[PDB]
Amino acid sequence: AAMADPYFECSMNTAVSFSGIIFYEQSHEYLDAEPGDPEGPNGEIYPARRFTRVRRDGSDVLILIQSLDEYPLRRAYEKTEQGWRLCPFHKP
Repeated sequence: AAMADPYFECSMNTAVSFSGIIFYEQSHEYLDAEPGDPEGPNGEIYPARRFTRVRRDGSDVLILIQSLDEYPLRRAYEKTEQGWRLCPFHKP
């Protein structure tokens, strides 16, 4: 037996679950992009939501979830040092 549990992984092994994102979408709509948000590969501007997450070590991180037509139809970034950094998608 396996259990589906896809996730996006930010630094410090900070996982944002794909399943939790789907639940969130049922009750919150994506909002207009804010200036400086990552664009698409041909300059597309994507709707998104952003939120704060407390990490295992007690620090906080700002996470951006964009809605787009690329599989798996969401992508995630964390605000860094120094600009946005991708939180790659993983399917265990």
